[PDB]
Amino acid sequence: EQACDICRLKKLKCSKEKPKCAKCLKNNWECRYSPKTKRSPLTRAHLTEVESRLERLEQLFLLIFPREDLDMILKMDSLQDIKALLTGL
Amino acid sequence: EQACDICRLKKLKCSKEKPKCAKCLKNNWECRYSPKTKRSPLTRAHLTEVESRLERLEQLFLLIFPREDLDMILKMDSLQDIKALLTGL
DNA sequence: ACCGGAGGACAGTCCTCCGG
DNA sequence: TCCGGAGGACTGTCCTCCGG
Ligand SMILES: [Zn+2]
Ligand SMILES: [Zn+2]
Ligand SMILES: [Zn+2]
Ligand SMILES: [Zn+2]
Repeated sequence: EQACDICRLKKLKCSKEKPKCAKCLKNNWECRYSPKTKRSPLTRAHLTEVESRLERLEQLFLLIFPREDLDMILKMDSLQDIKALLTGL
Repeated sequence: EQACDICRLKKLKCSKEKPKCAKCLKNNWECRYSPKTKRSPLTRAHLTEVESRLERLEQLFLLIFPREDLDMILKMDSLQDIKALLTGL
């Protein structure tokens, strides 16, 4: 089943043979089969672990700071910004 | 297709007839077909939105509580109590 | 009666690779 | 060449209701 890295990236049929394969072989490229990427399980128990801890950190957050701040953090991607937020106390 | 509240809790086969079904007519029972109860979507995109929020709060709380059992706190249910606690900031 | 879990239709993923 | 998105095997859900 697994297509080689390059065929994946390019989205063309892979011959998939061993070691290399038609277009990496032909075209002159180093053909690889990368490991599947580890992702979190998409189960319902796990979505619920995570929604319900996020909820409880939100509940605790609100005893400490205003709701308007909740909404800012819940969007920040930068670690300086998450820290500065906290520094304006 | 939908089974009745009761056949649902008792786990027996439901006749499904409306308004009152098999048993619920028999045992002269309060027969409800309660509406289809919502869950949040199990999709990858939504698992991931929620995991990004949780990470950001998780990070914000590493700085509020650099010292431990945040989990102790996360389990409490009382608002006064939690706030009595935190005022040991 | 009661309820753990089998059974199965279905929701939605997460791959490959076709074709504009 | 290139990538949107179709195709479709599959993972895991989430019902019902069997039979112990
Ligand atoms: Zn290939
Ligand atoms: Zn290759
Ligand atoms: Zn019924
Ligand atoms: Zn009924």
